[PDB]
Amino acid sequence: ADTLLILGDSLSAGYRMSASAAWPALLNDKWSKTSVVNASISGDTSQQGLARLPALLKQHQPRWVLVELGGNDGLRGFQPQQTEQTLRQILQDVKAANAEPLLMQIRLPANYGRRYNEAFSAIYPKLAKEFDVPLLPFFMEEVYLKPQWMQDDGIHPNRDAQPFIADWMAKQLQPLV
Repeated sequence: ADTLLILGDSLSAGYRMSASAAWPALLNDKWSKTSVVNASISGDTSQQGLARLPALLKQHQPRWVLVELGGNDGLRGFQPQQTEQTLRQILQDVKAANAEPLLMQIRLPANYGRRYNEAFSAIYPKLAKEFDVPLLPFFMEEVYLKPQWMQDDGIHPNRDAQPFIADWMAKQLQPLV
């Protein structure tokens, strides 16, 4: 069975819930076929993800790698420039491992910076075009439209939202896998 590696942060690992309750675990159940490995850690910056990548690649030898990182950057100490570079290497390492990189668009809260958001957001379309890889939409956009699927912090999706996200991701990944 082929393997889809998910390299992400709390949006994929789940925030304040077990990984078994997070959408990647639900997606794996929907798929006695494609194997989904959730290598996501709440709080991980794009750099912390890149540091774990080497071992993950040579350990799971995945055909596809879903990169969902960057959202934490801007809280720890990096700029769009650094974030862009970090993600750039991740894509390179994935390609070098004969795996297909799948980049997910990330967006920050309206209250994070006037033009800072535009600079951060632009990073994804640029890299996607630079490496010519699929650029998935930010799944949280649909979740924000449903308050009942959001946690008190208005940032992370709750338990009730995971099934919807798993189905949404299945639909987006279907053509890619």
